[PDB]
Amino acid sequence: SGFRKMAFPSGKVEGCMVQVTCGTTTLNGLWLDDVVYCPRHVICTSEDMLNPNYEDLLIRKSNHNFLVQAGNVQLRVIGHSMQNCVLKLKVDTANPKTPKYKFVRIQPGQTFSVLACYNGSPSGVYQCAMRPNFTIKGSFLNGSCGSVGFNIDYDCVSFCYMHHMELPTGVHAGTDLEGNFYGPFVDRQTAQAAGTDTTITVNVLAWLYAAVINGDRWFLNRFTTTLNDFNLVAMKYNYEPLTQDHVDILGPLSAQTGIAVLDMCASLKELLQNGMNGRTILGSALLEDEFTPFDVVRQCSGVTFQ
Amino acid sequence: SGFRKMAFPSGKVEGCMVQVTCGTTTLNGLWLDDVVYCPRHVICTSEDMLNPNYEDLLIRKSNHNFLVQAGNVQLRVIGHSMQNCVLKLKVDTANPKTPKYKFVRIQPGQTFSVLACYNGSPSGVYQCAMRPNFTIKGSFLNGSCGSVGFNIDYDCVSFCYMHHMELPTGVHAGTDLEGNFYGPFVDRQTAQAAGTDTTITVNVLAWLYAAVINGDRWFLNRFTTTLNDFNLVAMKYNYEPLTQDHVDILGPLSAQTGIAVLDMCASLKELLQNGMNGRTILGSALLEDEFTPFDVVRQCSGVTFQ
Ligand SMILES: [Zn+2]
Ligand SMILES: [Zn+2]
Repeated sequence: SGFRKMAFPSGKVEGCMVQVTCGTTTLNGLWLDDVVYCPRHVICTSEDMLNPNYEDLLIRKSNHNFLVQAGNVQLRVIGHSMQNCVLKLKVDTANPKTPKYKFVRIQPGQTFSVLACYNGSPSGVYQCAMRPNFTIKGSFLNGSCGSVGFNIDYDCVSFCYMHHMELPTGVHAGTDLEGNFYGPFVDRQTAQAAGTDTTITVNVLAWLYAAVINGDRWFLNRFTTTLNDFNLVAMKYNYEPLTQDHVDILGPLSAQTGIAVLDMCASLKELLQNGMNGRTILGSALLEDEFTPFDVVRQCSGVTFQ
Repeated sequence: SGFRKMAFPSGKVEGCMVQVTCGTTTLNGLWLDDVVYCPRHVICTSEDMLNPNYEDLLIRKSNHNFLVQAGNVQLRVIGHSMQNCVLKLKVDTANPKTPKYKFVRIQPGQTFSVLACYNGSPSGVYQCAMRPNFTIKGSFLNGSCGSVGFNIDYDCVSFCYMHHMELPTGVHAGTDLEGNFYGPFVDRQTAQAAGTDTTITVNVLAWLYAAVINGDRWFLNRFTTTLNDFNLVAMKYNYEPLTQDHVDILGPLSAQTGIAVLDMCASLKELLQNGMNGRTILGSALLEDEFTPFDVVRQCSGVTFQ
């Protein structure tokens, strides 16, 4: 038993991280097959980032202006092309460590693991959620750009995020692996603001089920409620509204614990109005929303990967 | 910027995990060179665990009673020997993926990463501290035994923990890689109790420095204090007492932020007496103690590994 903020094992992804340099800028890229993916702002200087014209900037770069290093090995760049906000560098050698992989664009509220890298070298791994305003609350220093977020489904790695920038508010923004930003952000150093960061209600509920599985039941209450009455309270507290799809997602957890989704909703409601009162749930004094219903099931049943 | 509970990349350790079976019991082992390390209670049944006589039980087992599987590959057991609470299985084949490694016995308050495995297969990775009562608050299901905890120092993997059991209180206990338990626990299914779980004061202080680095300064106060007066308050709240060694550890963080260790201590004191008052520090409403001063430095400067 017990419950921990768990990340996916990162071995499959460590073998895909390379160091990409263009001019005097160095960041991380992702080496899959004979293509290296990296943030297109690798071709910018600190001054260019204020108002970059990436098309004009890229015209003055040739295949030999890009240095790709796989550890202490040199990859030869034989072709380049810009797709949205990523560069695609075609190299001469296919990565012998390419795993079964796919690209996916995730929805807000989904979770993934981030492998934070510097100079193509892994530094650490952590789990996070995509916030409803399409930012992530990460841990990134200079040179981490091109670090990637991923999920694992048995033997297949689903890449879903590449880090591109830190906003002036200290939160983080990036793209899918096709180069389309999550949210309305652009790869320019300018005052950009994110919308309201709401709590992911369906994830809070999954976590409350995990607490019950692990023996934290004090918050369970004798009331019940309806979807409408609950959503009207939730919205007052900047919680995402719950839909019937979210009720379907929580079905298996409802069956294991014997607690109806709507009964759990009525417990959460009382918590939103009356606070924790100094108590904790699974060692937390705040309501956690970085576990999805799938994550809870995965951890409480012991899924593995190869 | 930002701050996250970060684990070490686990690629180097995923390649060392094997599945060990003896009779009708299956758990994880660690395959390094031509030796497999695993919990000795692999040779027990559910009934044996009540009052095992491991010497007598091991006499009735031969080298061919042990099944070692490296993925879908069979390792031949050519020698076995019990060292404290681990079995050492000498196999015919050396692991081609053995990294530079060492064994270390950590002290309470140190942190490490756990690679949770089931049937020799990685499931996830998380960071935790060794509590002052030599337990860990982990996430382990049946079959996770033999999962390992580790640190990474550039290219060398320091193995420091192997999971052996869950206590009736839901916390977890295990050994170093020589087979000596942390704490006074034994590998028997009996009412075993841990002592008082105190907070790791030196780690709380490191985390408060991290908060200041990242722009959370509200808790900073105008008071100061002495080591003695602070320790007398700490002990009332079941905090570990601070020593001059802990002050030396925090020296570099004190220099970066311009805040004397003792001034930070006086802030913490006020927090212990007057509570958070509903505020948060680095997104937490509780005082975190699972970052060591080294971890904070590592994350706030961007150390990497190969
Ligand atoms: Zn950047
Ligand atoms: Zn066991």
